[PDB]
Amino acid sequence: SMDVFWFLPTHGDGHYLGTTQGARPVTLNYLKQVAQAADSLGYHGVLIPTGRSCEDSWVIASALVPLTERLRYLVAIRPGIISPTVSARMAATLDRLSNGRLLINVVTGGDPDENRGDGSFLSHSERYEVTDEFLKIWRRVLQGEAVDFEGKHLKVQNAKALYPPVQKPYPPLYFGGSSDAAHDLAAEQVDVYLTWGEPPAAVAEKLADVRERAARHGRKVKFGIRLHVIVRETAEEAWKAADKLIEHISDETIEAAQKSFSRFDSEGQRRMAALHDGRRDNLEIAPNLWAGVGLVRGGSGTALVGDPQQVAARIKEYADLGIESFIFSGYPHLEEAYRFAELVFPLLPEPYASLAG
Amino acid sequence: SMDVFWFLPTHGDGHYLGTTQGARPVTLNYLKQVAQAADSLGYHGVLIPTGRSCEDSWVIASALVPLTERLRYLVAIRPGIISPTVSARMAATLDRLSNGRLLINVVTGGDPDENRGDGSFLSHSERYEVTDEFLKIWRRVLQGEAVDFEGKHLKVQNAKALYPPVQKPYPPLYFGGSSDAAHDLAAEQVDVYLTWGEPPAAVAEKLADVRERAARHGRKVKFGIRLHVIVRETAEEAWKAADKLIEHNLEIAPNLWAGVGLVRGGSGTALVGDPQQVAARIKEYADLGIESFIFSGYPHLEEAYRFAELVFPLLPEPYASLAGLTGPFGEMNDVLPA
Amino acid sequence: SMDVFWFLPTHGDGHYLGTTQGARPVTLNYLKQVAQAADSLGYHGVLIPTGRSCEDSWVIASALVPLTERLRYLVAIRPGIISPTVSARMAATLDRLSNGRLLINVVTGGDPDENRGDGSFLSHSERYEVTDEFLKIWRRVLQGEAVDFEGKHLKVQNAKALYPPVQKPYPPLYFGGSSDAAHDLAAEQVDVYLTWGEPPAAVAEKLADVRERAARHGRKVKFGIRLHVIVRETAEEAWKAADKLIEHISDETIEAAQKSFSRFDSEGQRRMAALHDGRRDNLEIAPNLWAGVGLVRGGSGTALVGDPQQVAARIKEYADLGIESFIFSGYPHLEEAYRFAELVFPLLPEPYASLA
Amino acid sequence: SMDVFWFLPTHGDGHYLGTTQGARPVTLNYLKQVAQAADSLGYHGVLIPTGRSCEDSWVIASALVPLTERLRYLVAIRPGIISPTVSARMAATLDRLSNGRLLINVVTGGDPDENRGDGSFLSHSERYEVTDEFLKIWRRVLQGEAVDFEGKHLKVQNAKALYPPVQKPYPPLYFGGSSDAAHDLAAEQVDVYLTWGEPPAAVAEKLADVRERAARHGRKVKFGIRLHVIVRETAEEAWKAADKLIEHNLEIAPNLWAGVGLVRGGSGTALVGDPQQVAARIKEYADLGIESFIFSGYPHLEEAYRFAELVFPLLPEPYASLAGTNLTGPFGEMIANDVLPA
Ligand SMILES: Cc1cc2nc3c(=O)[nH]c(=O)nc-3n(C[C@H](O)[C@H](O)[C@H](O)COP(=O)(O)O)c2cc1C
Ligand SMILES: Cc1cc2nc3c(=O)[nH]c(=O)nc-3n(C[C@H](O)[C@H](O)[C@H](O)COP(=O)(O)O)c2cc1C
Ligand SMILES: Cc1cc2nc3c(=O)[nH]c(=O)nc-3n(C[C@H](O)[C@H](O)[C@H](O)COP(=O)(O)O)c2cc1C
Repeated sequence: SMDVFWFLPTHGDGHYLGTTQGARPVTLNYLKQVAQAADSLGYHGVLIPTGRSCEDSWVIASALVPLTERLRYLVAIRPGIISPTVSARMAATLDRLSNGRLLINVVTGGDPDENRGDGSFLSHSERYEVTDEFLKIWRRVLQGEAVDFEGKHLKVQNAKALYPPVQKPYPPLYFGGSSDAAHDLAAEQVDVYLTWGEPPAAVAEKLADVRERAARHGRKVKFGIRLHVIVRETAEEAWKAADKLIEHISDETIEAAQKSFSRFDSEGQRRMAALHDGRRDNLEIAPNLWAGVGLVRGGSGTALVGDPQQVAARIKEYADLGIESFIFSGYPHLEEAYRFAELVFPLLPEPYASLAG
Repeated sequence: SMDVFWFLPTHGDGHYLGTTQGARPVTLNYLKQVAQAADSLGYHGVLIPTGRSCEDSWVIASALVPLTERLRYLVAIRPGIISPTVSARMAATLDRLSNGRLLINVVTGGDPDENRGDGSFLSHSERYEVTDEFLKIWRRVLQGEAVDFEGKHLKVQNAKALYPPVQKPYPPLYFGGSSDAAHDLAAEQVDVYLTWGEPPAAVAEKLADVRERAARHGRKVKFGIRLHVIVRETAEEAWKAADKLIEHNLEIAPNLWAGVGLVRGGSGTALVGDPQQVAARIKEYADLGIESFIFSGYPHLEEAYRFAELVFPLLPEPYASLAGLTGPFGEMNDVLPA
Repeated sequence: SMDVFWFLPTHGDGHYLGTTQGARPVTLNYLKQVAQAADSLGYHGVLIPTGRSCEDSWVIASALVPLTERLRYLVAIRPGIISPTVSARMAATLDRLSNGRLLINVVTGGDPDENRGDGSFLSHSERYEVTDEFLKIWRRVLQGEAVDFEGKHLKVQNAKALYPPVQKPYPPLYFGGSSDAAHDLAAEQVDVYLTWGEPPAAVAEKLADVRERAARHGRKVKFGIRLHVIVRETAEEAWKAADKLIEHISDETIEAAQKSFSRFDSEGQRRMAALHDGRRDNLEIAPNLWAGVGLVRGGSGTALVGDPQQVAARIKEYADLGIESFIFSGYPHLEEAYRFAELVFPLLPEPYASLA
Repeated sequence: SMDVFWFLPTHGDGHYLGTTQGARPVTLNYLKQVAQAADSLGYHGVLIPTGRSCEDSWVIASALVPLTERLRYLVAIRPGIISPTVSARMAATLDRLSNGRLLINVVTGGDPDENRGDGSFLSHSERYEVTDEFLKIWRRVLQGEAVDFEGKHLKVQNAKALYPPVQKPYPPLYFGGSSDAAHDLAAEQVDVYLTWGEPPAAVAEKLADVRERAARHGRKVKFGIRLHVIVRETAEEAWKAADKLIEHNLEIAPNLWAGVGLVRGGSGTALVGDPQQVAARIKEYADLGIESFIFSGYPHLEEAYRFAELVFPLLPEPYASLAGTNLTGPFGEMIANDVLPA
C-alpha cells in the first residue's frame, strides 16, 4: 500500500529559491492548474500548508474541491486560534461538499512570534495541552455527540455539529512533530504520523518511538514522510538542477532565514536545520538526499535528487520502514508534478504503476 | 444607488415552512444552482447565514467563488470563536481569489446555548467588547500594519496579514444589531448597518439613531434591510401563496406580512403583493436612506428568478436594464416571436 | 426499465407561448442552469433539438459536458448536410470527452424551405436514402473499419475514425418519424424509436408497425415517447396552468403557424398538427392529454396535464405498450424540471423513486 | 498591434518527436490544462488543428469555452464536408456562448486521401472553388441576409442564420495557403492571411503578393505567421533541447531550425535561442506587417509557461505587462514565515 501526495504552493512558487527572479504568482488560476494536474495525473491528494506565510488553507481547499473529481485535500487545522466546535463544522461541511475527500493535518505551530501575532501566548508544553483537549472535542462532536468538556484550556457545553461528515468516524487525522509531547499526542489520537525528510536512520528511530507509544495505548498508527524531489532522466541533470535551484541565494539571505529559524520553538524544525546550518559545500547529507532546499525555505528542507531509478530506490527504503504516505513537491510545482508522475510513477507500486497511460 | 441581494439557504430550503413536505436538501449542487442563478440574473450578491443550523459559511462561499463571475458573497465572521489575525487572513485569501467580491457581515451571536457550545462564555456587554477589539485588530492588519494590541479580551503582538486584499482598505463591513452597544459599534467601525423588515416608521427611527451617532464620529454609514418576498403577477396570487406557505392577523403593515416570523427562518417579515406594490414598498424604504436590500423566497432558486423578472424592471438602474445577445426571443421554425 | 429525459430549450424559453411576454433569453448561463439541474435531479439525459430555429446542438452539448457528471446528452445529427465521416469523428470526440454520455438523435428534416436553405434539394424518399447510406457509413467507421462505400447519394473511400468511441459499438441511435420510409429506417438501423405524444391507441399501432418491420430484419428496437408535462399538486391547478400558458396566443399567429406546417413535408408533423386543426375549444384529446402546445409549437404538441397520480398513470399506460424512454418538458424549463422531479419521480419505478 | 497565440495539441503531445517515449495522451483534462494555461498567462488565443489525426476541433473548443474567460479559439472550418448554412450557425452559436471569442481558420485540405475519406473527390482548383462559394454564403448569412446562391459547386435557397453573432460582421477569417488560387481567395474574402515559418525573405515576398491582389480589390488584409519555438534562458540549453527533441545541417536561417519538419508535427520550422534572440526574430517578422503569431512547443503545457515567462516581457504591449493579475504581495516562495523574497 502507498499513497503519493503532491503540494499546493500557497507560500509562492518559482524556478529559484530566495530570489524573486523567475517567480510565479499564486492566483486562483494557477492553484487550479496544480490541483487539476494532480487530479488528472492520479495523485492521491495534495497537502495544503498553513501559517502566516500562506494563504488560508481552508479557503484554498474549499475553492478547489468543486474543480476536482478524485483528488483529496490534506488541510491543516491549528488548535488554539479557533473554536474546536467551529473547526469541526468546517471539517464536516468541506468533507460533505467533497464527498469524503477531506484529510486533516493537525498543526501546533512552532513559531512563537507568529503565535503571538495570532493571540496565543503559550509555551511548547501548553500548546500540546490545548491540542490534546482540542482533538478530544473535535473527534467527539463529529461523531454526533453533544459534548460537555471542561479542561485546563478548552471548555464547551452542549457542543454539537449538526451535519455529520462523510468519512467515519471523522476525516483522517494526519500529524507531524518530533518532540515528546508530539509523539505522545500522535500515539494517542491521530491516525497517521508525518515526519520530514530526515535520513532513513533518523526516521526509523522516530517511527519506532511512535510505534512503541501507540502500542502502549492499544493503537496502531500509519506513517508518512514529507519530501521535496528534483528528479530528471539522468543523475547529472538532476544535480545540475539542484545547483541551479539555489544559484541566486546570497549569503545574507541564508543568514536572515537561519536567524529566524533559531527563534522557532519547534523540535521538528530544529532537526531539519541541524542538517544544513548554512553550509553550501557537501549538501548531499545521504545517498540521493540533498539538503539545499532548507537553506531558505521553512518546514521541509531536503529533496531526493537523482534519476528515476535512484529516486524510486530511496522510496523503497522509507517504505520498508513502514512509511505508506509520501508527500512530494518540486519547483515549479506544476511542471514537476508532471515530471515525477511520468518518471517515477511507473516505478512505484499499484495503482501508480498503471496510471502512466 | 441600490444593491439588491439574494440569500443562500445554507440552513435548508423547501416549498413550505414548518413541515418537511416538499423540503429541498442543501447540497453542493443546489447551492451552485442558487448562486449561479443570482450571478447570471444580475443580483449584487448573496447573504450567507451562519450558526449551528447552517453549513460553514466560509467553506460554501469559497467553493462558489470560482463558479461565479460577478456575484458578491456576504460572509459572516464571528468574534470570540476565532483569532482576529487568522480571520483577516481568511478574508484576504477569499477576497483575492474572488477579485474583490467578498463582503463581511459582523455577527456577535445572540444564542447563549450555541455560544457555550462553541466555548464562549461571555455576557451581552462582553460580547460587543470582543467585537470592538476584534474589528480594530482585523481592520488594521488588513491595511498592512504590524499590529500590537492588548485589550480587555484580545491581545496580539506582531500581528501581520502578509497578503493584501483586493478591496481597499478592507472588504466592506456589514453589521446588524438593535441594542445601544450595537448602534455605537455600527456608527464607529462598520460600513453598512443592517436592519430587519420593520414597518417604515420603525426603520426610520433606528436609522436616525445610527445616523446621529455616526456624525459624532465624523463618519457616515450606509443602510440595508433584510426582507422575505412573495411577489406574483397579481395581488391575489401573492396572498394565496403566502397562505399556502404556512398552511401546515399577520399583515402588520401595507403589504408587509409577518407570517415568515412564525418559525425560525431567514427573517420575520415579508413583502407580499404584485410587482407594483412590492416596488412601492421598496421605494419607501429607499427614501429613508436604505441602499442595500437582502431578499429571499421559498424556494430560493425559483423565487430568485421570480423577483428578478417581475421587480427588476421597476427598480432603478442597473436593475432596470438587466431585464432582457439578440435574435429570437422565446420559443420560435421560421416565424419569430413578436 | 425506464429512462426519463428532460429538454434543453434551445429555441427559447418563457412562461407563455406565442408572445414575448414573460420570455427568457437562452444564454450559456441559463443552459448551464437547466443542464446542471437535470444532472443533479437525476434525469437520465436531455434532448437537444436541432434546426434553423435552434442554436447548434453540437456546440451546446459539448459546452455543457464538462459542467455535468452523470447527465447524458441526446444530440441530433442531420444526414445530407454534413459528411458521414466527419459526423462520426464529432460523435467519437464528444462521447470520449463525456466518458460515454452521448446519445444520437437521427434527424432527416421535414421542412423543405429549411432544407433548401441548407443546400439540400431532395424529395422525401430521397432524404431517407441519404440517411440510409449515411448511417451505414457512420456506424461502420465508428467500429474501426476503413470504409469504402459508393451509393446513390454518398461515396467514401478509406473513411477512418482514428479515435474509437467509448460506448460500443457506437453511441445509441435514437430516431423519430412517422412516414413509411421512417419506419423502415428505424426498423433497420436505429436502437430506439421515438414518437410524439399521441393518444395510447394511436401510439400502440405505431409501435406494432415498427416491431413488425424490425422482426423482418431480425432486429428488436426499443421505444420512447416525447411529451410536454404540466403537473401540479392538484388537478385543478394543473388545468389552470395549462389554460394560462396559451392566454396570449393570437388567432393570426395560429393560422400563420399552421400555414407553415401545411408546407411541412413530414408525416410526424402532419399527424401532430391534425390533432387540433387550430380549433381552440375542447383541447383535451384524451384523459389528461392536452394538445394546447401544438397551437404554435412544432414537434411535440401534447402534454400530460393533471395531479401527480394522473400524470404517473398516463406514464404507466405508455410503458405498458413497450415505451421505455420518456422525454418531458415544461415552461419554463428550469422550474418545471424541479417540479416534475419532485412530484412525479417518487411515483415512478426505480431509480427515480429513491432519488428524492 | 500584436496577437500571440498558443497551440492545442489535439493530434497528440509529448516530449519527443517520432517515438512514443515521453508521450502524453490527449484527454479532456489535459486539453483543459493547456487551454486554461494560455487563458491565465494572457495569450490572445489558441489555434486548434483539424484533420483525421485530430479530435474534432468544434467539440473541443466548445467544451473549453465555459472553462476560460478571455482566451480566444481559432477553430478550423473545412468547406466541402459541411453545409455552409450549418457551419455559420455553428460559428454563431460558439461566438455567442463565448461572447465574441471565436476565430475561424479556413482550411481547404491538401491531402487527397483524407479528402476522399470524407467524401470529397475534388481537384486542387476545384477545392478552392468550393471554398470561394462557401465563404461567400458563410459571410452573407451571418450578416442577417436571406441568401440565394447557385454556383458551380454549392447551391442554397433562402439560407438564413436566425441567431446573429457577437462579432460584426462575422468572426474574423484566418486563412493559409501558398498556391495562386489561395492568394487570390485570401486577398478577396479573408481577414488574416497565415503562412508557415519560412525565412524572413520568403515571407516578405509572399505577403507582398497577397497585398497587391488585395489592393486591386480595394481591401487590406492583416498577416500572421505560424512557428514552433524552443526558447530557454541560454542559447546553449536551447540547442541542447532541440537536439534532444529528435534523438529518436538543419539551421536554415538565423535562429530558424527545421527539425520539426522531419515528422508530421504542427509546422516545420522553429525559433531556437535565448530570449533576446527569439524576440529579435519576432521583431523581424513584425516589421514586415505580421501582427498575429501562433507559437507552440513540446510539451505544450510546460512550454506555454516557458515562452510566456521568458518572451512576453520582451514583446510589445499588452504582453510586456502581462508577466507581472491584480494581486500583490509575496512574489515567490516566502523565506521562513516573515521574510519577503529578495
Ligand atoms: C508534514 C508536516 C507538515 C507540516 N505543516 C505545517 C504547516 O502547514 N504549518 C505549520 O505551521 N507547521 C507545520 N508543520 C510543523 C508542525 O505541525 C509543528 O508546527 C511543529 O513541528 C512543532 O512541533 P514540535 O515542536 O513537536 O516538533 C508540519 C510538520 C510536518 C511534519
Ligand atoms: C422525438 C422526436 C424528435 C425530433 N426532433 C427533431 C429535430 O430536432 N429537428 C427536426 O427537424 N426534426 C425532428 N423530428 C422530426 C423527424 O425526425 C423528421 O426530421 C421529420 O419530421 C420527417 O420525418 P417523417 O416524414 O417520417 O415524420 C423529431 C421527431 C421526434 C419523434
Ligand atoms: C497556419 C496554418 C494552419 C493550417 N492548419 C491546417 C489544419 O489544421 N489542417 C489542414 O488540413 N491544413 C492546414 N493548413 C494547410 C492549408 O489549410 C491548406 O490545406 C494547404 O496550405 C494546402 O493549400 P495550398 O496548395 O494553397 O498550399 C494550415 C496552413 C496554415 C498556414
